[PDB]
Amino acid sequence: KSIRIQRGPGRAFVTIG
Repeated sequence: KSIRIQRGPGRAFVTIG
């Protein structure tokens, strides 16, 4: 389980695993 979520203007969310 390894997620990749970013926050802030022009930021997208991602998830891996």
